[PDB]
Amino acid sequence: GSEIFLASKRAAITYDTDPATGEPRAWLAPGGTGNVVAEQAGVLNISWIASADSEDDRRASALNPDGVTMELHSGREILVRLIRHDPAVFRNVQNFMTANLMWAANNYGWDRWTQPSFGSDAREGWADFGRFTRDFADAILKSSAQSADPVYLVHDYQLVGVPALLREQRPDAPILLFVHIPWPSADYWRILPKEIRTGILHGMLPATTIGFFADRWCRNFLESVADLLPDARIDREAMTVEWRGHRTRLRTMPLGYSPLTLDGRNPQLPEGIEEWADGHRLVVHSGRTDPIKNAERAVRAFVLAARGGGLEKTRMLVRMNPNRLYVPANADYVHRVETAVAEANAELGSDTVRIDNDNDVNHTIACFRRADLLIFNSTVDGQNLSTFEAPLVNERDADVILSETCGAAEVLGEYCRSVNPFDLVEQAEAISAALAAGPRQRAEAAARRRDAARPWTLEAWVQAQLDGLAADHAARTAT
Amino acid sequence: GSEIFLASKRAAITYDTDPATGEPRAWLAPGGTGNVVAEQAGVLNISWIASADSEDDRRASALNPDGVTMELHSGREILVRLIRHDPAVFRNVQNFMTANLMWAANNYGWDRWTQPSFGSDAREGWADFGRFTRDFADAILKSSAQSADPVYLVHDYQLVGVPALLREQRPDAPILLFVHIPWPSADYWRILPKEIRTGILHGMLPATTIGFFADRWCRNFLESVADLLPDARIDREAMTVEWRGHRTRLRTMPLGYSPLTLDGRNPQLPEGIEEWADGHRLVVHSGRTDPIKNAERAVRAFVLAARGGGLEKTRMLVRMNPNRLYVPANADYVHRVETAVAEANAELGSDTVRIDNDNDVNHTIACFRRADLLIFNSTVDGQNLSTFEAPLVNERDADVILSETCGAAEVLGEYCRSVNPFDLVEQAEAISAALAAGPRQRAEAAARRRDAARPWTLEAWVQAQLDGLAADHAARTAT
Repeated sequence: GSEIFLASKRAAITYDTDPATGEPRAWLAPGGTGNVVAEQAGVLNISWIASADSEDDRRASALNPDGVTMELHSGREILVRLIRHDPAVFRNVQNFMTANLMWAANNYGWDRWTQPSFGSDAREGWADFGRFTRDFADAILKSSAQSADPVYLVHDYQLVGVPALLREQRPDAPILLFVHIPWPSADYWRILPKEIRTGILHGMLPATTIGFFADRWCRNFLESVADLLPDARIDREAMTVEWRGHRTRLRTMPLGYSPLTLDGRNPQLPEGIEEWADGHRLVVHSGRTDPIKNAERAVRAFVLAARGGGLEKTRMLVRMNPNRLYVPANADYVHRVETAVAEANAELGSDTVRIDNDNDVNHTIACFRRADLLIFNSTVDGQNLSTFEAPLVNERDADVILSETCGAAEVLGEYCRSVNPFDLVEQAEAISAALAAGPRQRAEAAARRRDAARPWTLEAWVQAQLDGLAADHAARTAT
Repeated sequence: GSEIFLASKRAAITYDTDPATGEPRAWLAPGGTGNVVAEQAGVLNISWIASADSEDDRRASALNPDGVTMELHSGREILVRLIRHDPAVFRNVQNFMTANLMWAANNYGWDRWTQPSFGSDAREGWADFGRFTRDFADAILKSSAQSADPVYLVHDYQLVGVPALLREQRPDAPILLFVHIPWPSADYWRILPKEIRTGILHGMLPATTIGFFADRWCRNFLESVADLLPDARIDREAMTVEWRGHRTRLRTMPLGYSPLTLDGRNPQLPEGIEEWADGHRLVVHSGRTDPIKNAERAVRAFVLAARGGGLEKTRMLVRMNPNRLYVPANADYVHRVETAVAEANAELGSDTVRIDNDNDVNHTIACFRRADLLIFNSTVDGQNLSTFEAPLVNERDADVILSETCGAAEVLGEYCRSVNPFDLVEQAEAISAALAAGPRQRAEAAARRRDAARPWTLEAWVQAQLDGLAADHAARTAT
């Protein structure tokens, strides 16, 4: 029975009061990473360490400084420990991780010719990231102090520094790090200031295992190590690094969907959509308000298809989920999509293209169900879960257009229409071909697409992390 | 005695009239690539094929459709054949090679989030590039039709398509291709439309030898081949590709300077510069009007150094050589540098920083001589010859700040202050450290820097191309 210590940027807890008693209740959201790890066979117990990020989290951390045991179905439980960071330090780290800085680095946002220009803001942000990393590492070790053989699972890019700090005090422990975003080519990674570009690698490499959603991101990480650490040796075949007596294994562990979040339900469309869409084939683009989601280019590609004819009774819905609209890149992305939709309507006719904004999961699934064509054309994406979710719930045999730069394309690309997300002509040709295809062709393609998507569950991805780490840990011990 | 057939985008010929006779004269510029190849030992004869690009070139091509023998010193000669392309096709290809398209691809100009979006303009440009490539290939083969064992040397990015067309008709011939610009990481190269990104590789690979100024660019090329051509096998050690029965060798052949273009002379400063600079240490930044030259960030780094103190009697000259100012990226670069210089002067005091514009080589060398600190901080550069030229002519022991992303850094970086060109703080710290250094430290560093720079001549680089090709050709024949 492994004693598991999970760390992530957030443990999503719902705070409320009981409908009968009025008593405050605090309960873990179902489908959390910690929830799933707790159900696996070889797990004796589990703790979840994460940041306090709301006035309710701060209060729960201050009242239970060593963490709260929370119940789960089937009599299981998880000890949840939340960290109160220094508010200015935390706020500064949150800024550092947005498109203002590190989000642009891993997600390919800089032109090099005009951006970026690192100033003193970059140095202070890196200093705040070191303080934040120590906070986590202190908390994690403190939580596992009584444990003879703790197993460390570290999640999210914000925690890339933690493994070195863990390994410092726990030399023989299994430590997995999972990174949910892309890793950029070596020439791109090195845009970053020298202390950051080497400093993040030094934080990551002491892990037993480092996981990414795709092989490309593993390859790019390895190239960055070779380029920046003259001391290190990589092996592109075995997906390993040897550096300063640390051996590290790189693994690809794809993730598709949570069977819970779709489950069994039939939900309604957002207000006005069903009526607006009636009598028309519907192309749907869906994603958060982040420039990588690429809706601007999807609408321009739609207009180019339409100029070729055949789209007279076809409409397009751009579903956008508002997120971090305070980041100038994000507000600029909404502004640019708005401009394209306006220009599209003025050319092809009023109400051909509509934006619909919310963060309601139910509305998103209903839009995946209504769709006659689905477009997931991100400029880059660590994986993109929507590309597994939508075809799994759509019963219209909708084809899918998938960008070759999403981590999902490594698994689904052969079953979708794969495109270069920067090429409007190729994307327009793909939309027209998909709308011209027969009902039988689409039906047979959708069945194959679903069979390819179905195995990649949340529970399977967790099992892969534990299995992979156990094997890597045995290898690291024997070498 | 090899029969050499050189192809390049331009053979620089001077058209004028004789001061006594009034007779028209046309003569090859000294230091041309063709001039140097003609002086090498194992060369029986040479032809130079290139585009007509002036009303004078068109006239000379139409009058001598099979080319003109031009004399060179020591009784040698070169047959110069100029191609008249279709004017609209040529103009369209010239556009395609600028920052409007392919210059941005090899020189890292796109942010991915907002640019680029390839439309039908991109397809028509690729079609015009195919027509232009056939023109060259037709001309080259026609010129060498009577030659039993022709040796092909192909220069410049505009000619990357030619080798496949040559190899088609000349299976056993030695063919070298040299590319004078960077090759981008595989993820970046693939931004390009599928027909272009694979189509350029198919054009290049049939060469016997492919040369770049730096190892990094060879590595990046190889990664692009692996990523895009499933059929091909690369060997990162031997720097080879095997594809469809073609074996190709990749080589790094650095270039520093032409001893001719500096030679022996003492030239004057541009008007007003000597007087303005007197009584001040002078930091000089110099380069063409191209966003990769990075002057904006050099001026901002200068201001950041100055805020640290010690720069009270230090001034900065930004020498800019006007080039392709009609390309919006280039005019935008001048505009951005102007804005920085204006802001710098308003902060530190009137006339602290000055822009000086011209294309006079004599002025450039004099500015290299006057300099107390030299900055060559390009965002990327295929090599950057100025970083060899300036320290070789400077007699002030000026230190050099060199960007780690110039191809020159592979040869000179250990002898210069190497920086990340996106980091203003590191660059400011480098400028202050360089101005604070003692006269003895600077003197000893400049002597080592010159000794490292001196061997890399134009004639040596030519010899390396011929030697490398002869060895690769023997290897390709035996395999």
